[PDB]
Amino acid sequence: GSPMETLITAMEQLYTLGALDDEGLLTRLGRRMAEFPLEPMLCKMLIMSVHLGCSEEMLTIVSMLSVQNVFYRPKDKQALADQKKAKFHQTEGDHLTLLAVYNSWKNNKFSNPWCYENFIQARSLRRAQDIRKQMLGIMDRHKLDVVSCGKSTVRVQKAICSGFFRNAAKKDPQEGYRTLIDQQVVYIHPSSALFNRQPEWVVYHELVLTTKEYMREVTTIDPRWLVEFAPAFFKVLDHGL
Amino acid sequence: GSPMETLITAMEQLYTLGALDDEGLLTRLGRRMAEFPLEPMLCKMLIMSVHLGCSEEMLTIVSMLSVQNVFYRPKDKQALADQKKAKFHQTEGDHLTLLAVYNSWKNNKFSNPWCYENFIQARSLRRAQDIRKQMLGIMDRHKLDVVSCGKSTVRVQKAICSGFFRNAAKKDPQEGYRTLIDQQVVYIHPSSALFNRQPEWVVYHELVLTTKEYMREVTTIDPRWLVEFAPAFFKVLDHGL
Ligand SMILES: [Br-]
Ligand SMILES: [Br-]
Ligand SMILES: [Br-]
Ligand SMILES: [Br-]
Ligand SMILES: [Br-]
Ligand SMILES: [Br-]
Repeated sequence: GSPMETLITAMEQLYTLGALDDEGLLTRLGRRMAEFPLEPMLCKMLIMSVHLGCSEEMLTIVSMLSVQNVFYRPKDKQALADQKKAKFHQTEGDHLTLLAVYNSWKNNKFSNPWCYENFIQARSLRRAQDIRKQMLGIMDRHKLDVVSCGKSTVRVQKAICSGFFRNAAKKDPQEGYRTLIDQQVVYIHPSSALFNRQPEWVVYHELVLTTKEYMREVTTIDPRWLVEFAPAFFKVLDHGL
Repeated sequence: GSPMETLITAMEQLYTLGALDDEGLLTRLGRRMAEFPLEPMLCKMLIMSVHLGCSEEMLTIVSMLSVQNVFYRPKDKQALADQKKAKFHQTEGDHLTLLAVYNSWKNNKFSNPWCYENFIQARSLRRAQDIRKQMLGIMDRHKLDVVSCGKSTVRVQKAICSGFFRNAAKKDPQEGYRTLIDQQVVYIHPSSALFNRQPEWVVYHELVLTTKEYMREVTTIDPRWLVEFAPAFFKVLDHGL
């Protein structure tokens, strides 16, 4: 709400992400993050994916998160659109579902008819593709290794967690989820890949208030990853686990 | 042009202003600055005006800088509008001219007819007045002393310099001014109180490119003040004086 306030908040975020050290200087991680034109949590998870051996997947995920409407859901074809979407649904959640969508598009030869059949916006995937190429070019310039996790997608989940631990939520016994940061009651959106399999712990990309305070893009986590990637930030009960 | 880049730049600014120490922690100055909803250079000069004994004037100046069109200049009354404006012109420049305008408005009983006579936008002064009251309320909450410099307006110039040293410019022998920060050729606007008395050294509020790269709101400085208020930032030849 004021230049100084938001600057201080952003500085604190950088420290917790590992971008700044105890003396407030940029770390190697911070320097690398700074080369990308993304918001800091996205930069963090991209760099970490290099260390976690899943930068091939993360480049795609980051690009998919940077575009708007990937799926469309016509009023008269809702069950069909949901059926086609659910085929992409991954058990680990929304980020890996976005990866699945992009990879399928690629494997089906970047086909507009295929996008139409599956209720996917071809224009959004094309923009995602452009962004990915840009991000890959930055990776290559600064010798940041691009590798795939293959079937070991737990490494993708961990990388997301290393960036978005601040957005951790634990399932509430009575209703929805409670955020760890300030105990806000939040919910998994009906469109989420996790809506019918709501796990104990998640991180979310962002919060959006519509019908309820909804989490947008949720990924399943192990609570121990919070301590692994943000050991100063969490207490084995700051915020309890 | 990217979240990380602009954040790093803003952090560097805070350090040079004295808002952050060598370990990147908020100083007493930084903590005080953070209570105001202004851009950091404005916050700096407001806090410093407390130490320099001119916070009465600075509250007014900061409020006047926070509003849009104070003077108006009708096409058919240009010489008259300029004549009425020049009556407010202070030898030290634009910031002290803004102070003179507000104080005269007050001394003439906040009169709309008076504003009309002098080609001043009454609505802009009213908004400036509202902002001043808000800023004064923040000063009072945190026990930041409000005092006047009286006739010793050099203290106002020094306070401006302590905040805006980054925007220092030295007069170029051949044409206009050269900024100290990156040697950009810049000019005093025809509307400035300093246009017909262009001094050796100035600081400016901002740069605006119109007909030329124009400095907007210039105040005369002594180059020694740059060393006084930013001793690590300037060389007695970083940037030469
Ligand atoms: Br690193
Ligand atoms: Br983000
Ligand atoms: Br888009
Ligand atoms: Br102070
Ligand atoms: Br400013
Ligand atoms: Br205004």
